[PDB]
Amino acid sequence: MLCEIECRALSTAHTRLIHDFEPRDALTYLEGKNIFTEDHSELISKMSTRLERIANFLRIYRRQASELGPLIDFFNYNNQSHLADFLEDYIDFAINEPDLLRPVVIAPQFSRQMLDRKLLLGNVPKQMTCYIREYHVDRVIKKLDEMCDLDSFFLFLHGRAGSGKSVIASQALSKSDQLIGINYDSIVWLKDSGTAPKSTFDLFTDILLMLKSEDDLLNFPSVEHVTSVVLKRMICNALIDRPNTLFVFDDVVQEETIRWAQELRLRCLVTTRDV
Amino acid sequence: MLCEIECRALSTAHTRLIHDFEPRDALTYLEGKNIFTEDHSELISKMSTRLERIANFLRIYRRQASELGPLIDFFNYNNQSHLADFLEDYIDFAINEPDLLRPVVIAPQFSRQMLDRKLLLGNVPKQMTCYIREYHVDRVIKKLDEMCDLDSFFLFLHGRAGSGKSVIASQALSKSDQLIGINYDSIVWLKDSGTAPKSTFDLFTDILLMLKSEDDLLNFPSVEHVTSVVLKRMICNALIDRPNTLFVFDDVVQEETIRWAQELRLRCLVTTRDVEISNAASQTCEFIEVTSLEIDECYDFLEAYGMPMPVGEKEEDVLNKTIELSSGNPATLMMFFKSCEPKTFEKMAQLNNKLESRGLVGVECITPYSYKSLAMALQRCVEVLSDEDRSALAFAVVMPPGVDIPVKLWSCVIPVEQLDDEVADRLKRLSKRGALLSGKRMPVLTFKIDHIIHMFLKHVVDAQTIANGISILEQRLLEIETVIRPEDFPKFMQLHQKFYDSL
Amino acid sequence: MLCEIECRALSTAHTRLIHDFEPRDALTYLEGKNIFTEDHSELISKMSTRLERIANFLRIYRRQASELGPLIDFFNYNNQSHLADFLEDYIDFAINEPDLLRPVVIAPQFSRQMLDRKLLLGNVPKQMTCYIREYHVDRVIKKLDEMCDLDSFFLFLHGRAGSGKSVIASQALSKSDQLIGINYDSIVWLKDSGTAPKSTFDLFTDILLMLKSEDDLLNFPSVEHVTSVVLKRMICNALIDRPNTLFVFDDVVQEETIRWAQELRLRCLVTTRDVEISNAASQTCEFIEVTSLEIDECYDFLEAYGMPMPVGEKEEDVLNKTIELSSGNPATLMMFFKSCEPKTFEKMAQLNNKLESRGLVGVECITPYSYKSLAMALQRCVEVLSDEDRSALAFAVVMPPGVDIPVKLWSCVIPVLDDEVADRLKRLSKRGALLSGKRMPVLTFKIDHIIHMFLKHVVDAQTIANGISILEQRLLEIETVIRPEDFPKFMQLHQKFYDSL
Ligand SMILES: Nc1ncnc2c1ncn2[C@@H]1O[C@H](COP(=O)(O)OP(=O)(O)OP(=O)(O)O)[C@@H](O)[C@H]1O
Ligand SMILES: Nc1ncnc2c1ncn2[C@@H]1O[C@H](COP(=O)(O)OP(=O)(O)OP(=O)(O)O)[C@@H](O)[C@H]1O
Ligand SMILES: Nc1ncnc2c1ncn2[C@@H]1O[C@H](COP(=O)(O)OP(=O)(O)OP(=O)(O)O)[C@@H](O)[C@H]1O
Ligand SMILES: [Mg+2]
Ligand SMILES: [Mg+2]
Ligand SMILES: [Mg+2]
Repeated sequence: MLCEIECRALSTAHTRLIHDFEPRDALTYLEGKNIFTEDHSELISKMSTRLERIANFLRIYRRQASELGPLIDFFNYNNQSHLADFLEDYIDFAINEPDLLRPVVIAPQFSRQMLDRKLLLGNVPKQMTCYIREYHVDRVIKKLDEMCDLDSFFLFLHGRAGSGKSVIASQALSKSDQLIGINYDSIVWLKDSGTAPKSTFDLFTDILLMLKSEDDLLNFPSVEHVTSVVLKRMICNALIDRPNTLFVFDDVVQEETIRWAQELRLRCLVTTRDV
Repeated sequence: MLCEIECRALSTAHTRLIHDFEPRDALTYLEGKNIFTEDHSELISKMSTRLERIANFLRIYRRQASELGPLIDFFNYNNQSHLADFLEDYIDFAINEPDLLRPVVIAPQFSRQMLDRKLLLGNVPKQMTCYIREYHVDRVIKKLDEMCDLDSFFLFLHGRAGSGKSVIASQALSKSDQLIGINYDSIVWLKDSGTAPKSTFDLFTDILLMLKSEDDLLNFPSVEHVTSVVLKRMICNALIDRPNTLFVFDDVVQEETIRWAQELRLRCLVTTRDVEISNAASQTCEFIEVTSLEIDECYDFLEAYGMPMPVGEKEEDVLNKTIELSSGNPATLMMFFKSCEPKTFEKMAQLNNKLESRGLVGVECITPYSYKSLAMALQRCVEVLSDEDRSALAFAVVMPPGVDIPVKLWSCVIPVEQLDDEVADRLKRLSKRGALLSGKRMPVLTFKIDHIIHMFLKHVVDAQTIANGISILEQRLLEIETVIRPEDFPKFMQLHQKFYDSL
Repeated sequence: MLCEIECRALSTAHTRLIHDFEPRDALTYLEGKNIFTEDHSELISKMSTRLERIANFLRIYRRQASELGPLIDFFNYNNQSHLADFLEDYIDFAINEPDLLRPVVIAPQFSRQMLDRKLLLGNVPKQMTCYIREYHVDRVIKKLDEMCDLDSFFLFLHGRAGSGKSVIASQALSKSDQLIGINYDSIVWLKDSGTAPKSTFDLFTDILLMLKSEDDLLNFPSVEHVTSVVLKRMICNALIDRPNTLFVFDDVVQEETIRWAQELRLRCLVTTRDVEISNAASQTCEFIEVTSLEIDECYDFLEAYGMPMPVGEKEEDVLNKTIELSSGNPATLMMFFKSCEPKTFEKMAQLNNKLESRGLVGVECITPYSYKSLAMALQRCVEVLSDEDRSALAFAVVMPPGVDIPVKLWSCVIPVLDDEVADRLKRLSKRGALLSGKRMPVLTFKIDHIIHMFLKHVVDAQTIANGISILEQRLLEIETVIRPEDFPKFMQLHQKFYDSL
């Protein structure tokens, strides 16, 4: 197999590999340098359009070669050297230097991305604006940054009632552009307020659905009736597709919540009154 | 069908079969060498993602082939020989040269981030960090390593209640990188705590689902209604796709569990309080007892959680009072800390009092324990007790705790010819079953009740039955230090007048 | 059509027919030698990949040719002679010699195959290891080997309760590698224990599912509601895919089971306590009785489980007391060990007492047995008993155990020429082996101790004393030696073993 660098190259130089190229031209040269099979060449060789032969050549290729050699050593011979030169240039601006791009910005306006889009979908409330508690929103954000490294952790933003804890979580996830995108990929903000004994399970029913794709909210089953061991397994399942995901649990009253959060190895911001 | 070796290989070499491979490529070569069917290839050939075609190819394959030949003889032809070479290497470090498989072909792919994936999915709890019981977590891991070879086996991590067994399994499967990946492929950790007769079946309903693929949890049927013979057959079925899989059964109370585990030929770690559930298994049973925390370990545990270490002599004593009271007990010790508020040696001694005049309820607190106080736990240990044994225990209140005392001196308070060995038989069952007592063969057959196991009974038995047992003692009490009490001096239990007047 | 030899060749030489070959090359040569059709060549000739043209050439070919000639006579002409030579070599190492491979081993480690895999899926229990009854597990296996030839047959591994029958079936199918793989292809081991009339049908519901593929356990219908004629037809249907399949029916109580087993033409191992269920079958019935553990085997069994062997004379005696008491019995013996706590010859003798003054309940313990004590088992063996026979048994309390005693001496306590007594006492040993028949010197039976302290703490405390009096009445009116008819007037020899009531 290749990797992200070698596959990012076949993708970046894609506007070009469409204007002038042909997989039939390379099939003979690759059945040869030992990177194909007589079904492989059959599959890519009998394709009505070229974008088909190209998409199959780039799919099949990324699996077969130990490296990106026998494709630079081909655009050369095929009078398509303006191609093998671009790709060799790209492999060099990474092979000879240990520095690139980090998680940052090169397609700007995270203003609808990190803001709008991710906040809204994670059910984060519309941050307060006319006064901001400097000290606190800052210290929250700081201690969250320190932890994006951690595998699972609790942050307790605890206080008096109406003391203002929940508003600060709104602001701490709404000021920076780092917490969402840079430090954590997604946000899930759920209000608890559970008092009944069925509440600590019902909560995690609506997490599981905060997770599930826009598709298959239709298929949402009578999950209403299914054991705790299963909702839990069913969640940490659907939780693979969610790299670094933050959980705000606005208003926890029951420590059973907290026990579930720790069985589910979650990353949690927690507003509560009882510490 | 394949087996655990041939299926453990398809699983070990899985990080790889995902990066470069395709079941469509192999379908033609296998409809051919006679190992598939025209529905088989249909089922794996029309699948949107490849991880689907791969998981179906590896599921369908493990059932169909008499061996793992026609898949090495394919990665070769498909220019994916870096694959068929790895698998042929693995099949060779098993038949000819044994042992060498784990050091050589299994370890060079360990990854401290893959464990966590496997731990989480096997529902393993978040191992403890601020103090680790060296000795035990080590010895657990050791005896598990010795057995990955074995086909099915029971490991009994048995102890007192709140004695800390379950935490150690969290750590023993969380320290090394060997137990998961090297010695066993996957983990399934399920909490039992079953009391009903439907519980031993319900357990194995949630195993079966601990096994089943992320796919077809949707299709999960009303399996809720289906015989025991079928859930059992249905499991050992879906158990093929699981080469070397470990089972932690946190908190077994019923020996029916243990009988199912042995019909299902499972590999089991077992935390329990009652040790005799092992008599259900006619098999490789090996044991590790979680003892009361030694006096030195208690210090370590205290320091670890910011607890101030002594200086003055009547301060190391304030702390020997806590260690004596919570007769070396993880769970109640923890409840103590959470409740030691100011941290002072002073407020630490305040509590030492609260413990004598309120039993365990003086320090009951919100703790990582499912239980507010050790009394909520022991409740159960006492319900399960033989009706006759429930009686024996109930009277052992009126003893001296932390004192080694003769059988006859016990024959006096305990209910029931001329030989009262029957007392001893009950007292053994009594230490075997929640470790409520304490047996000690020579110099002379004597038992002993600790303090945690005492202030339990103090604030729990009928206020009357305490005083009735005391009188029932002062009767037999007459009729004709590192030293046990002699038979010339039983007439006077008065040595412990101190620890008797406080009733 | 070809056959297994000629098709095994096209398969063995397959790694090769993929590296260099082409069905287009042979189509013309075969449309010719009369072995194809102009659709055949169309079907194999228009195929994108070659593994397609090859798999269709080898599928289509195996059906069409009377033999494997016109394919050796082709790799020759096609410069692929290194192929037609390999296949002609293979056809010769079978045509010129009458010997090959048998059902055996050439892909080794049946240790997960025959063992693990087939045993587990047939729901066979985890064989015992720390002691093996040599004689028996061996004789079981032997008589099973003799029969893999047979089309359907019953093997009755019958004995006392807790006498150890089921464990031996675990071992007899777990020692060898022959019984599973060599003699029989698969195993189905099902526990019966059926008492209701719906039980003999419910059993066969779970056979049918022991048979059904891993696929379509999902499709399992409400088979719960469907006639007996259909479950039966539905089974012997799904039973085609199962060449030489063995059935262990652990614990049959009802002879209706046995009638179904014989309508379904099954091959059955059968553990049971009541032996007469075999009269239900008009057939090859062969039997193996699990006797009480001989005195020497008891020693072996004790040592095997860390039990201390005698020295002093009144210590081998302490141990002959246990062996006498648990009148040689696997299950109650095991309960003893689990309960022998300190291991001392002393605490061993403590228990020897507890047994006389509390019956089997003195040593009841958690054991690999489904039962706390042998009394929980025997319960059933007694319920099943003919209403009249339940009576006969109930009185045999008032006998001397471990004593060979005459029929007339029994005619005294038993309800009703009194041969009728003997008839009941036979039914009684046949049906749970509660008694013990012994033809000459004179027709005498005998009750063991385990089969006694059962009745001791179980029959009406009154009926014991009433039978004793009912005896002292008839007792008058006119060692390796049986009691003579000149001396029946005095059952007083056993005053010792009588005063203890
Ligand atoms: N800029 C602000 N910062 C903090 N609190 C504010 C601000 N503006 C208004 N508030 C008051 O706080 C209310 C919401 O309080 P908030 O939810 O922050 O407290 P809380 O800690 O969540 O209380 P709870 O104990 O109910 O969780 C607002 O609607 C208003 O009454
Ligand atoms: N190594 C440890 N570090 C910190 N706390 C511990 C440790 N061992 C035990 N405890 C205390 O005991 C509680 C859980 O005890 P644990 O579950 O380990 O005992 P247990 O033997 O499983 O009891 P049970 O058999 O009832 O499950 C924890 O909340 C903690 O308070
Ligand atoms: N190695 C052994 N061989 C024979 N019996 C044993 C052995 N070890 C233990 N036993 C005793 O036999 C018990 C199981 O008895 P078993 O099931 O063999 O008798 P059985 O003939 O099946 O009785 P049933 O009449 O109930 O069918 C064991 O759990 C134990 O009590
Ligand atoms: Mg709020
Ligand atoms: Mg626990
Ligand atoms: Mg049985």
